[PDB]
Amino acid sequence: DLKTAVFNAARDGKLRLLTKLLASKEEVSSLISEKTNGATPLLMAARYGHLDMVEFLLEQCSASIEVGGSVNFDGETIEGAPPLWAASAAGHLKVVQSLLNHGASVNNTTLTNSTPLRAACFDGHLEIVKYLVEHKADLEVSNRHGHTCLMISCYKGHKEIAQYLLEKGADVNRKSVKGNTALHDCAESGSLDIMKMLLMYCAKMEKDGYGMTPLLSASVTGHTNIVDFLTHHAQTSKTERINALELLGATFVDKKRDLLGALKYWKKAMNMRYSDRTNIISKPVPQTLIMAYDYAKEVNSAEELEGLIADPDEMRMQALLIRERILGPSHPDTSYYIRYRGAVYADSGNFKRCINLWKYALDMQQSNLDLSFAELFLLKELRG
Repeated sequence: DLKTAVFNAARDGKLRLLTKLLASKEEVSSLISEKTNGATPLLMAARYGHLDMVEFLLEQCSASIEVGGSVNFDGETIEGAPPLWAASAAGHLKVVQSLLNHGASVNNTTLTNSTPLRAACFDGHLEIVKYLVEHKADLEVSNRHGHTCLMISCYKGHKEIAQYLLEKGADVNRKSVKGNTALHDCAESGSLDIMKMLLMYCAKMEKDGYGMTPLLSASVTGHTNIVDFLTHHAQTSKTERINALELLGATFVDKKRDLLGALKYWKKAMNMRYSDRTNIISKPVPQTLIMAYDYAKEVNSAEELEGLIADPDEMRMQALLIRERILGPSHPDTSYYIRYRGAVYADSGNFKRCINLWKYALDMQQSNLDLSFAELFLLKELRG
């Protein structure tokens, strides 16, 4: 437990202890290189910003500047992390500066292929982002999901960081492995200002792997500011606008529990559907009536909408019908909200209606293969 001694001295930065322990014992290289619970001494010194510990660990020994291990941020541990990455994630500009000035490689990644740049973008360390970019950081190295620095900056709502990255030449139209673009990240976080900034670079609106445009992503997540903006943008068609407002209404029923707000967006959508008398956009008709939906059908006229507010259970079946039509059975929100609706009926004593909804959610997710009950009793939020 000599290795464990010098390790806690570095981790905690109490330097005078380490200096005395080392100078008594060539072999010191073997000591500081001791990997204690994932972390090297260099890794813990940088992670907790002990500049002079880092400054001396490097200048005294052949201390390995690249050897990554485990580190911890807000409970979520990450692996393979070089010291430059840990300092970047934690925001220790001075540690970041001397690490680089001592020859650390600016683009060496964690296990999940996260760069120092991505880590500083995640936590909003603008000064660190500028220093990394001005010291040759590669803007386009994405993590293992293909999520870029720009995308996480947008997802986190870091406007000045996203702005700087676009000034530096970040590709605004990258897609992740799942088809996510930075426009989707703005939509999901409600970042209207950052979305407008991406449109200054002609960011293209695209469907992701789920078939979601950024307009639909804002509807799924309930960000009405994005939906209002994009339903008045020439790059969205009349039919996309109608479906986006109908889906947003469904989100208002199930996520916001706001039946009045839902009715407002459904009336807008019904108005658009009937605006041109020579080209009515009427509702698609599903193959069958569904028992779990109480055999309901979507309203197909403004007159069918005027009653609805007095009929909360009808509005709730409309919401399920809308989501299955627009999102489809392989989008995770569909079975999720079927199960949530079944749970609310269970809580009020209607177990038959609950069981039918749960059976149908289970049959749906078993029919579409290539948030469980136990689990309950998103992946962008990973610095890695």
